[PDB]
Amino acid sequence: QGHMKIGITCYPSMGGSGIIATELGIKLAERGHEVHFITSNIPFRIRKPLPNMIFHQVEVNQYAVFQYPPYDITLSTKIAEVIKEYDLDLLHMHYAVPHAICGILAREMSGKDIKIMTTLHGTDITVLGYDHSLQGAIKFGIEKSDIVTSVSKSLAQETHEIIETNKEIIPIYNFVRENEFPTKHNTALKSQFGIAPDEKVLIHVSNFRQVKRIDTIIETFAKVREKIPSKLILLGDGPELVPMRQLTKELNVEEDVLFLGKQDCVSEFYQLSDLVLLLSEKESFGLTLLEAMKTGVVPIGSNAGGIKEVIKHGETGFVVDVGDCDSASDYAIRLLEDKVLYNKLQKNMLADIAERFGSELITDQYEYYYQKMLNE
Amino acid sequence: QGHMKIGITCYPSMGGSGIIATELGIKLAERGHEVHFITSNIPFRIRKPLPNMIFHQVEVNQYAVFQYPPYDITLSTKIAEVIKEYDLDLLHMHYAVPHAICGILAREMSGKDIKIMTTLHGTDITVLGYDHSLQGAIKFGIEKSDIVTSVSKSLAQETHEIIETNKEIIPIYNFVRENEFPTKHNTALKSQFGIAPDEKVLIHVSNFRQVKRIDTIIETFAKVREKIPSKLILLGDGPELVPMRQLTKELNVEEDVLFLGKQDCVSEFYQLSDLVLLLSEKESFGLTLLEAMKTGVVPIGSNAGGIKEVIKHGETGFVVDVGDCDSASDYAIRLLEDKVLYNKLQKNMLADIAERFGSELITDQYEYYYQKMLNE
Ligand SMILES: O=c1ccn([C@@H]2O[C@H](COP(=O)(O)OP(=O)(O)O)[C@@H](O)[C@H]2O)c(=O)[nH]1
Ligand SMILES: O=c1ccn([C@@H]2O[C@H](COP(=O)(O)OP(=O)(O)O)[C@@H](O)[C@H]2O)c(=O)[nH]1
Repeated sequence: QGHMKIGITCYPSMGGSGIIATELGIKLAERGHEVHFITSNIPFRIRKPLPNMIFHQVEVNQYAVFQYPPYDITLSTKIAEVIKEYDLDLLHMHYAVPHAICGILAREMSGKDIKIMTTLHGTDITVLGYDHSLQGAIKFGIEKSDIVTSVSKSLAQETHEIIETNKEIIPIYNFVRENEFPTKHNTALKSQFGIAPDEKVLIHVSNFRQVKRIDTIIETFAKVREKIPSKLILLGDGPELVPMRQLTKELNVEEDVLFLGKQDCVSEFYQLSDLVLLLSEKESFGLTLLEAMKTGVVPIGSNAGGIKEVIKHGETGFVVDVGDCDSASDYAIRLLEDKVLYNKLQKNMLADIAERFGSELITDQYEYYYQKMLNE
Repeated sequence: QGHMKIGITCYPSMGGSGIIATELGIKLAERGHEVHFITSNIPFRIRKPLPNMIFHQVEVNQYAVFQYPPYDITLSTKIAEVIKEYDLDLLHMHYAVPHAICGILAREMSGKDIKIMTTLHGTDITVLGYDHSLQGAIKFGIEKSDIVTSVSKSLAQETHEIIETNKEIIPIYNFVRENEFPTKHNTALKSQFGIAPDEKVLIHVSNFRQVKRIDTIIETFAKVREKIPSKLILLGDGPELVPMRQLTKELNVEEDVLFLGKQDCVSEFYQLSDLVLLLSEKESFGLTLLEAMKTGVVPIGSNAGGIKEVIKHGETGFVVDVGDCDSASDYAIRLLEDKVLYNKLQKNMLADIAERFGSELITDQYEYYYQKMLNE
C-alpha cells in the first residue's frame, strides 16, 4: 500500500469517459501518486501543473507505408517507453478496445510484469452492436486485464451477457469533482442567451447521436411548452443536429429551443437550468445527469442502462421508459409547477449523490483495487 | 519437417513486398503446405483456387468510438482466430511494423506458442527516416520474432546500423515466378502505344515517389534521345507524376516519354523494352529490375542498397552512382548501339538470375528456415 506510479490511457476528449479518466488521474496526483497520462496528441486543459503528473502524448502519422495510421502500435510503444523510464507499477486503461489491448501489448514491449486495470464505459458494447469483428479482442482485453471495472452495475451485467466471460467485473461508479460543479443557481447569464430571468429552463447536453433520443427530448419539451413558458437548451453538436432542428420546426417550438453548440463551461449552463433530461436508449452511466444534479438540477432520465442507478425514481428524480415523452412531460410539468416536490427531490438528490458518487469515495475505491491487484 | 500450416500477413497491393509475400504463399501452397493469408480487405487476383490456400480478410471500420481505424487490433484478432480454427504452426509477417507486432499480439491472443518469421523489406528504415516514434516498436518486432529475414544483405546491414540490435537477420533474396515472366521479346504491341517497331525502348516501373529519382531517369533519357531515336515508358503513378511531366517539357522530350499509368500486366511491357532503369536513392532489392531481367531486358541501376546485389556491374548490367545521369546515359547509349555487349550481358544475366533468384531456390530457403524455427 501507499504511493503508486500509474499510467493512464484514455481518449481525453471523447465524452464522459475522457473526463472521468482525466479527473481520476488528477485526484490521484493531488494525493501524491505519480500519474502519467499516455494518449495521442489530444488536448487536456489542466489548470494547475503538478510535478508528479506528466502528460505523455504521441503523434500518429501515416508515412506512405502504413495503410492506416498505426494508433495501437504507436500508443503501445509510448506506454512501454514510460513504463521503462519511470518504472510504473500499473496501467489503468479505459475501454477494452483499443486501450486494454494497447496496455497488454505495452506490457510485452516493456518486459515488465506490470498490472493492468481496465475500466469499461460501455463503448465495447456499442462497437459490437455495429459488427462482431472485435468480439474476440474485447474478450481478450477483459480477460487478460488483472482487474476489470465498469461504471455501473447494469454495464457489468450487460458485459457478461454479450461477451460471455467469467471474468469478475467490479462496478465502480462515476463521479464529478465537487468544486467544478458548485451547488448554486444563477440567473445572471439567462438574459444574454435570450431567456427571461423567471422562465423555466430544461437542459440536455450530449454528442447528438441517435442513441441519445433527442427526438424524445424535443417531443417532451413541446408538451411542456404548451403548459409552461420555458426554454429548452441543447448543448453539444453531432450527427442528429439538423434533423433535430427540423423537428423543432415541425412541432412549432423553434423559437423556444436553443441550439448553443459545444460548451466547455457546462457548469454555468447547469447553474441557470431547472431540469436536466437524458432520455437515452443506451447509457452506461450518464455523466451529464450527475454534473447537473451536483449543481442542484433535478433530473428526468430514461430507464436505460445505468441511468436508473444514478436516478432513484420518485426520490431524487424520475425515470421513464425509453421514448415515453408523455410520462416525461408529465413529470417535467409537475416539477416545474410544484416547488414542494422539486425541493424535496433536490434535497434527497444532493444527499444521495454525496453518499454514492463523491469524488473522494470513488477515488478511494479505484485506489483500493489498484493496491489489490498489486498484491496479487 | 514436412507439411506446415502457415499464416501470412502483408499488404497484398503495396509494391514489391505484397507481390513477394503473395507469390511465396502460392509457391508454398503448390507444394502442398496449408497456406492462410490474413490481410485487410485488399484484393489479390489469384488465378487458380486451391483447397489448401485460404484468403482471410478483415474490414477496418471506425464506429464513432475509435479515433483511428483499429487496423492493428482487428488484424491481430483475425490472425488469432485463424490460429485457433486451423491450428497454425507459424506466422510469416512482412514488415516489422505493423505486421511483426500484429503477429506477436495474435500469438498472445491465441494462447498458442506459435513461431513467427518476420521479413524486412526496407519500409522499417523508411518509417524511421521520417520520425523516430516507432524506433522501439521496430526493435521489439525484430527481437521478439523467432527468425528475421531481409530481402538483401545491404538491408540486413542497414538494419543493424539503424536499429541497434544483435538479432540475427538472414538475407533471403526476392524472386519472380518464372512462368509469369517468360523470357521473350515482342514488338506486336509497340505500334498500339505509338512506338515504331524498330525504336529503342527504355522502361521504368515504380510508385513515382521522390526516392525513385525519376528526375535522374528522365535526365538520362534526354541524353540518350539526342543520340538514339527512342522512347521512355514510365509505368505507374504517384506523387512525382506532375513534376516529372513538367521535367519532360523543360528537357524537350515530352513527345518521347510515355506516361502509361498503372499497369497490372507489366510482363507485356517488359517484353517490348530494350533497357530497364531503376536509379533509386534507397532500394532494398528492386523487384522491377528482376521482372525485367527475367524477361530478357538488360538493366541499369543505381548503387543504392540491394540494387548492386541484383545487378553485377559490368557482367549482367551496369550500376551508377545515385544521380549520375551522365554515366547512366553513357551506358544506355552503348547498350543500345552495341548488340555484342547487349547480348553478352543478357546471356550472363539470364544465367545469373536463374542461379541466385529462382523461385524454387528461394522458396526452399524460406521453407528451410520455417522448419528451423519450428525445431527450436
Ligand atoms: O457541449 C458539451 C457537450 C458535452 N460535454 C461533456 O461531455 C460529457 C459526456 O457527453 P457525451 O454525450 O459526449 O458522451 P457520453 O456521455 O455518452 O459519454 C459530459 O461530461 C459533458 O459535460 C461538454 O462538456 N460540452
Ligand atoms: O504500374 C505498375 C507499377 C508497379 N508495379 C509493380 O510493383 C512492384 C514494385 O513497385 P513499387 O515502386 O511500387 O514499390 P517498391 O518496388 O519500392 O516496393 C513491381 O512488382 C511492379 O511490377 C506494377 O505491377 N504496375
